[PDB]
Amino acid sequence: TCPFYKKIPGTGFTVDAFQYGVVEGCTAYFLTHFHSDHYAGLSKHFTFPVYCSEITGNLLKNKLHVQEQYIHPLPLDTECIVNGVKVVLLDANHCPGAVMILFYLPNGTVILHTGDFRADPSMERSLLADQKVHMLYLDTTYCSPEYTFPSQQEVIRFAINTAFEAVTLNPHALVVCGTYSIGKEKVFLAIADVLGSKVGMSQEKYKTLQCLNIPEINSLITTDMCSSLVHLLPMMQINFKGLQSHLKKCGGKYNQILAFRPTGWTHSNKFTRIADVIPQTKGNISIYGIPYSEHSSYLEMKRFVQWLKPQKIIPTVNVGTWKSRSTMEKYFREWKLEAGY
Ligand code: NI
Repeated sequence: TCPFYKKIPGTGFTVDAFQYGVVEGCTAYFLTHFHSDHYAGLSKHFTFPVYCSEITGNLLKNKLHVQEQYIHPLPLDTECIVNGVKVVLLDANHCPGAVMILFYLPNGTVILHTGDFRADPSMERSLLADQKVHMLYLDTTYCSPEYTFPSQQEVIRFAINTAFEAVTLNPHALVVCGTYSIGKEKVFLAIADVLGSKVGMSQEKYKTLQCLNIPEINSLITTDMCSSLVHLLPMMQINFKGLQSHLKKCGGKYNQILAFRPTGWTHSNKFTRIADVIPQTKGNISIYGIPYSEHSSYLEMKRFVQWLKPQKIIPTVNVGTWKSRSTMEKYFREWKLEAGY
């Protein structure tokens, strides 16, 4: 049975609600982005209308084989009518194709569902600027002050400089980057660009990347591992054993691996600056964990909400425990009292 925080009152609509069977009353199923916790339940046998971005629609069709007749892609930043209700899709600054959804209810209520997002001041000048929001369904993944991390730009700067240094010292080193889903493509694309290489990967991952409308992508990725000095591997293989095993397969072309694990937040963030990050090393293998996040830090979240000034907040993440729920509600009240809404 579908939880309340995935239902949109006054509509026949649900959000990211595909694992509950046929939802009683639902005339349209929205999908914010192509991550498995959110699409869980979709397959080629799904026969209800799915509304989403163009990029999400490319992945539904090519990776999950959803039939075309049930995929309804919408443009961003454009007022659209769905089953007689005005909606707008906005860029969520999450993974490729990720959106937030603005719903304009027949009774006059305006609701924003953020999906998964990394709040940014640029959002303060989208179509959000133009009217009031009554209810906010909020990605609260990192809703606690201990959650700090750097900008995406600082993290990429660290990775490019690290990789360029190592390979210039040793032209026989291989760089490997971990992946398990879409998102965080900048990590491997920025490193390959500084090294003048394409990124090599499996046929399944190449397929996924070809659905994402990235400009000039055919110039940047390949399935020919032998031609590439940046390789992508599943995140589970980014350990000393998995990497040793990969180095064996490269036929003596390389004698060193430098690997990156883009994580979300990790507690080494409470002490260390990005500049000071060091790898784990065993022999000719080094592994860097880098805090590249596609969710709001606590401060970015706070700033967005204090700017929007919603009448009610409904968290969508960390809702399973009473202590989490109580923690989040305390911060929401602080934010409201500090800003005066
Ligand atoms: Ni996500």
